[PDB]
Amino acid sequence: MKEKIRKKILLAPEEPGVYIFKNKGVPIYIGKAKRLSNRLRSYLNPQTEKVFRIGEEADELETIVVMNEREAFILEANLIKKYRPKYAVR
Ligand SMILES: [Mn+2]
Ligand SMILES: [Mn+2]
Ligand SMILES: [Mn+2]
Repeated sequence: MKEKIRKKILLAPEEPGVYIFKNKGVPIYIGKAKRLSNRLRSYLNPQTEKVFRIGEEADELETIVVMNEREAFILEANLIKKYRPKYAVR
């Protein structure tokens, strides 16, 4: 995983949000979190091959802090529909 992505993961706040792993400007995975910190840190110790892939293929990680879990739910759904990320279940 790119050092800058590890750094961003370790700096992520204990706040609700949506996260987007990207490669060459294209989202490859979009997820939500009740706490960005907790969820993103799970990528550092990959529990599945897909999680390993997402973290190795990405060249960028974007995070969006949201108002609350309801916003996270709908923002995530909308972004997945918009971008159809390669690692999103279809
Ligand atoms: Mn999700
Ligand atoms: Mn960007
Ligand atoms: Mn709420």
